Amino acid sequence: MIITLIAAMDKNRLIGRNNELPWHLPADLAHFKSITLGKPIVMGRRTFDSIGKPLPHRRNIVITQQKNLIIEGCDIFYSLDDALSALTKEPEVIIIGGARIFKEALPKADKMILTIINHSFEGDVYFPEWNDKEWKITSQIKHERDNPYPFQFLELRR
Ligand SMILES: NC(=O)C1=CN([C@@H]2O[C@H](COP(=O)(O)OP(=O)(O)OC[C@H]3O[C@@H](n4cnc5c(N)ncnc54)[C@H](OP(=O)(O)O)[C@@H]3O)[C@@H](O)[C@H]2O)C=CC1
Repeated sequence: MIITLIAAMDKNRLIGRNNELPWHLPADLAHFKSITLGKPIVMGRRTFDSIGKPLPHRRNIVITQQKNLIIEGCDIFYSLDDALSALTKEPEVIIIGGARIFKEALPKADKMILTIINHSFEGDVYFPEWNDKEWKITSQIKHERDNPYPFQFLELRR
C-alpha cells in the first residue's frame, strides 16, 4: 500500500478558513480530480462537511469518533489505523485532509502531491510541517497565472 497525501496550500502551508477554502483555483480542482479518480479517498468528518456530499466515482472514506454517525455514500471508520487496515489490499490510498488527519498520516506517508500557491492568504488551519531531509522531489511543474495566483504542482516521495 502507498499512502499519499494530497493537499492545496499557500506559501505558509495554510489550507483552510472557517471550514472553507480561502481561494478558488480551477487548475487545482482538475488536477485533484484526475489524481484521485478510481482510488479510495480518506478524509476527516469536517472535511466531508466542507465538500457537502460524496466525491463521485471514488470510494469515500470518512474518519470520525461519533459511533452512531451515518453518512450515505461513504464508509465510516473510527480511526485512521482502522481505515488503513481495511484498505490493506489497495495499491494506493489517498489522504485528502484535514489538518488533524494530515498530521496523523504524515509519519506514515509514502508520497505527497502538493499544490503550493505563491501567495499569502488569511486563515486558521494549516498543513503540518514536514522534514525536507526525509523527502525528495520527483516532479515540479510551475504555472504563472491566468487561476489568478501563481502555483506549482510539487510531487514528493519519502
Ligand atoms: N486545501 C486543501 O487541499 C484542503 C483543505 N481542507 C480544509 O481544512 C479544514 C478542515 O480540516 P480540519 O478543521 O483539520 O478538520 P478535519 O477535516 O481534519 O476533520 C476533523 C474531524 O475528523 C475526525 N477525526 C480526525 N482525526 C481523527 C482520528 N485520528 N480518529 C477519529 N476521528 C478523527 C473528527 O471527527 P468527529 O469530531 O466527528 O469525531 C474531527 O472532529 C477546512 O477548512 C477545509 O477547507 C481540508 C482538506 C483539504
